[PDB]
Amino acid sequence: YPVLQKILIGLILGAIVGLILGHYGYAHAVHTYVKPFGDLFVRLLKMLVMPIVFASLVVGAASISPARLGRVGVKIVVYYLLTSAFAVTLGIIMARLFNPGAGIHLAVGGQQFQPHQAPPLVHILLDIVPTNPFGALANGQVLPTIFFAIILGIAITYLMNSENEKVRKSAETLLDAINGLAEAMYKIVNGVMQYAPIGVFALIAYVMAEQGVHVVGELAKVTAAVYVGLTLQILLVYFVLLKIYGIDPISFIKHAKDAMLTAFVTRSSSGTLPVTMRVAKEMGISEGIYSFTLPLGATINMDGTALYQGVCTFFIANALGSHLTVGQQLTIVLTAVLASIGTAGVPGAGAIMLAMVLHSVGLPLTDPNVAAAYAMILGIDAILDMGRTMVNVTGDLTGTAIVAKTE
Amino acid sequence: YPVLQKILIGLILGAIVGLILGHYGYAHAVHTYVKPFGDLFVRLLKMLVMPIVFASLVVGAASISPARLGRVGVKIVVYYLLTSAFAVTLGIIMARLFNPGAGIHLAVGGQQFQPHQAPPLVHILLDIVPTNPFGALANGQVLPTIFFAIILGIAITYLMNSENEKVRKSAETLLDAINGLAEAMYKIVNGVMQYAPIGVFALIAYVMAEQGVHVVGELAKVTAAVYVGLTLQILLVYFVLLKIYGIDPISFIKHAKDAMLTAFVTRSSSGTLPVTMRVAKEMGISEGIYSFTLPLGATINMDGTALYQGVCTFFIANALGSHLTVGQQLTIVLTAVLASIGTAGVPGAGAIMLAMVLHSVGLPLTDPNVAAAYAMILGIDAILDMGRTMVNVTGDLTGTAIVAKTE
Amino acid sequence: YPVLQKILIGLILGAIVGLILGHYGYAHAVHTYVKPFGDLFVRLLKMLVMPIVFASLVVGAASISPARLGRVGVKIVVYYLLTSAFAVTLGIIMARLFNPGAGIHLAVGGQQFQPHQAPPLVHILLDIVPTNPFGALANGQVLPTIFFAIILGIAITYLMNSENEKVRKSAETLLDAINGLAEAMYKIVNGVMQYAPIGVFALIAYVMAEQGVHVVGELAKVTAAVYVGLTLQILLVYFVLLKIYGIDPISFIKHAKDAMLTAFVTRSSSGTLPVTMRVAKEMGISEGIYSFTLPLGATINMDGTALYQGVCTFFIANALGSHLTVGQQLTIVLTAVLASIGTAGVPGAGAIMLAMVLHSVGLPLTDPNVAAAYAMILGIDAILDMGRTMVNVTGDLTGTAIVAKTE
Ligand SMILES: N[C@H](C(=O)O)[C@H](OCc1ccccc1)C(=O)O
Ligand SMILES: N[C@H](C(=O)O)[C@H](OCc1ccccc1)C(=O)O
Ligand SMILES: N[C@H](C(=O)O)[C@H](OCc1ccccc1)C(=O)O
Repeated sequence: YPVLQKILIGLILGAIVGLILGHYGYAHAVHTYVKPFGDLFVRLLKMLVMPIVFASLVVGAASISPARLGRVGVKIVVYYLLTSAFAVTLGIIMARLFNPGAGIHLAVGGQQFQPHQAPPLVHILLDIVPTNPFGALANGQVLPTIFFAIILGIAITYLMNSENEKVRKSAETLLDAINGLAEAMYKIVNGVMQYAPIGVFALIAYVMAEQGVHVVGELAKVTAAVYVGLTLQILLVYFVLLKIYGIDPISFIKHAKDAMLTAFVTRSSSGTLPVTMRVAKEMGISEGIYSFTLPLGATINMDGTALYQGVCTFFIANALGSHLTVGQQLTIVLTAVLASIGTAGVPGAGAIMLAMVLHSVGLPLTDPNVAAAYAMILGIDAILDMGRTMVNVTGDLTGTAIVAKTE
Repeated sequence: YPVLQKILIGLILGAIVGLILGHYGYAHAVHTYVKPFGDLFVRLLKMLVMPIVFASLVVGAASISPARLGRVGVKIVVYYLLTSAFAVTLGIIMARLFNPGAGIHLAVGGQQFQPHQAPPLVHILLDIVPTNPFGALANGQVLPTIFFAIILGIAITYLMNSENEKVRKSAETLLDAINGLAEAMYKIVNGVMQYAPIGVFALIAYVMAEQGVHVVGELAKVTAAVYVGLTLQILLVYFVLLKIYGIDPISFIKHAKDAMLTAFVTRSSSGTLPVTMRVAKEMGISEGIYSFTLPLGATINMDGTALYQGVCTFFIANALGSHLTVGQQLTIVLTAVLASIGTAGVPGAGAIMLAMVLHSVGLPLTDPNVAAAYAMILGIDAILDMGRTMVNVTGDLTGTAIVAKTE
Repeated sequence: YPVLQKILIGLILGAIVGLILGHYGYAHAVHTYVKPFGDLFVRLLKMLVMPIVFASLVVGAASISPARLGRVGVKIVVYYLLTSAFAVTLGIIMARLFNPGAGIHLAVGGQQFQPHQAPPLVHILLDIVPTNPFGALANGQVLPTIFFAIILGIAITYLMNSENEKVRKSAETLLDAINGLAEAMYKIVNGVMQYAPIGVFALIAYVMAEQGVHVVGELAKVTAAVYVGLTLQILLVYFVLLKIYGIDPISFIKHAKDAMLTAFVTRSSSGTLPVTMRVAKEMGISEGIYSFTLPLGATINMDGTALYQGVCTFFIANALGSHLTVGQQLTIVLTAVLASIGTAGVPGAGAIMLAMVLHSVGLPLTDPNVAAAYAMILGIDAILDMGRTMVNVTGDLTGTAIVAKTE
């Protein structure tokens, strides 16, 4: 079987056969038939995310405790914050280049219930230190898991340096077992990726059926302004920073191919952690960097979302007719990067970041005009999700590759 | 101590001392006193179910991946479906041989709230793939655990055949650790089984006290119609299929003794998984079969239940006086087997399988007449439960032994 | 760094800097600035409790199954019950010595909703057997964890004495891995303790700011009675039971220093289990004993709390001016120890014990006279909490040290 080129065969063939069933009216025929097979690929990928993160990090933290992780962390965080600053500013620039929401229309009535406010920042940061590390594992919670795997990984290094060889014996057993699990999930990530072409096919067969035949109108200018923005993010920020650190862009892209396409159809950043990690091991990076930077990046580094929040804020302010302060769009840029940090763990964050970025400008989702305009964006949001998720994993790999060269 | 005949001693003694306290009115004195000792034995048994299943299946998947597990799995499923088909039809045949519900009385008022409808089949089948496999373990969920153990066990076998002997070194360590846990619970099961005769005593001391002195009247005909059906299930379908597959029935029965009797007093098919599994290993069956077919069978193969649903539907339709379609009791048979698959994981399925098999014939529990008659069955439901749970586990062992001979 | 004296340098400075901020109004400034650092420390400790308890007890159940554990447990329980009986009677004796509640004022009408009643005893005991051992781990549940670790450890020992060396091979592998984790958590308890000085400083900085400057008046007589009582507990019961058992009290206090001081600033018996456990290991005691008698003591042996319940009953009855039965304060003492067994696992028990000790005397929290007095105590409750939690862990160490010398 061709494989990995079979995904692309299923991608193009699906996107057309869904789009054809979309304009013909069979959107909810696809939902009750084709979709479950596309979900199956997502479920199987998600299955691996917890073991592969915990395992490959305890193993990963056999690596110079402070000088690595500490400086790796500091660099990857400084990378993440600056790329997200670019992402939003390019989204603003693209929404001034285009004009999404030219028509001051939009009928008013039937709208948002306003997402719950982000928890106090102190109670977000204090929460990266888990209280029951079995608990964190037992339900999602990547951030407390990252903390625990590093603190266990550093301890088990300090254990294998013990002058007692019952201590250095038992510590070696545990680490190997945990490494067993690590390697096991990477073997299943090859299995789950064999089903990908059936899953990929069935995923865009639904997105193009339910939201594709709705991409026309003023919303076409949104989808274009976002996607051109996302393309320019890839070329202007990723390729340039990749070149300026001496790692070949196309050799990077050839390796990233698997992780990119699963992120594009899964529309889950943390969901495609197993594929983005395997693609980083397959890329030659050590587990001391990638086992840490990738899951952290699937939680803080949202470049595609930060760009989408650029153009979405403008859209709504254009749908109402707000002047957007001839000078103070630097507030939309500031609280878009501050959103990612102050939302960190808190689940369903994509809706609550945009909520506080829209409130930052002065367009709360509570005023029925702002909300009716946001409602029209949500008619084509799965289309925009694909492109923005795909950039959310690119930044992860790109930052991981830069930290790999520096450290 | 005599032991394993100590169970039979406590059973006969307990059932008499329960039944004697039953007709003397001290049913709630047994609830508040004898009962907890019966609960302890169930608690301790349940305790081992999660580790023993997960452990002995990762270990269990050290066995030719496709040709075994696949064909094992296909056979056992084809077995399960056809045994469930016989069971319901034998229940129909036993309900036409007897006449449960001769009196068209039953006073109306005070009945069911109608159980929750079974989740859409695609969100039951997709649910067999877990998302957080640690979470699967964290709270019950035998089905997604089975899927993960097997997917881990296939991964850990492919890992051991690697040309790198750091990867095989770490694979072996993990497998053996997991196998430590496997053997651990099996050694515990021997202990918990030493408490069995006290637990056994205290359980039928309750069931006969609370529902025993209630088994008189038209309900005696039901209990006789179900139990003669359960006896004939073992004799006509198990002892025939066992013999026709070249394994001695009595040699099988002698080995099944422990598993049979705890299932009869626990009334939990998954609850007596460690005893049915220990009895399978002690039977000499390999972990490549029994470690997969037994926890699957405590979730799909409910022959005793499917048989009970035959006579229960007939009881309600005779209480009302419905004709039961002179020909179309095939619809009762059909939806009984399709209840087992379409319920799978979903908790409290015993009521929801019967809710839809009754709805299939045309007797909804929403109708105050149907539900008034169904309320009378529940007054002797734990009497019926013992017999049906005991046949639920037999077929799991019977199927396991048939697959062992075949594969 | 000086260390373990840098804790003391922070405690004194923090107690004065909180107290100074308190009588100057800036209590709620300290809550929103200093307090988080104090929390970080407590979160970090609580993080270890669940692995450290489970691990160092499967490993700790490498030791003569019955003769040890059985007799160990039966000693430590009889120990626990007698020390808790002393504590409450030293509470009554210190409350008759002082007179907390001279003034029969207290204005009425702003009071307690009455804490949920303690679950029936049989469902407390039956609940010490967990039903899903992974469950118990995944969420708190120190008692059922204890029961699983001990039943695992007994089984893994019997497993290691098998004439087959595939079973003995795997059991040894499992045990080392579990011990890998055991060791690892201790290595971490050294790191988490390096943060203690800052954590300690920020913790009394709070309690002295929010409840310090409220310690004046008739509540001063309370605080004094309790603390004098708790001091007289340590001198008269621990140092006397230590001496009489042949373990130098001051050498014991040199060793207990770390666990004593964190229990005082954390106010969490079970939260400082890691510091109490490493200080038992570093004391030279065996995992056979300490690994079982320490968590079981952070769940039954609240000496300092049962002392408080003595003087609190008196204060409330003094506030109302009840005679406290010229004789029947024995019923306070009796139900005070029963409270500890009869509350076991059941969370929030602290209040739910005081509830029933007060109801025992005959002053339910529901009488808005009793309740208006009880809410006055709660004003200086964190101040009393420190002193009593530190006496709650001392008894756990003291018992373990007595049982070590005996067994
Ligand atoms: N679907 C996107 C992704 O997974 O990258 C993402 O939605 C999910 C999400 C993931 C992480 C944090 C917040 C929200 C987004 O659109 O921002
Ligand atoms: N007690 C029986 C068993 O566990 O086999 C069974 O109850 C539980 C159950 C198990 C599986 C599916 C439905 C219901 C029944 O009463 O039919
Ligand atoms: N601080 C005490 C302790 O942890 O020992 C304790 O407070 C916490 C607690 C512990 C156990 C049950 C309920 C509440 C008490 O005052 O009884």
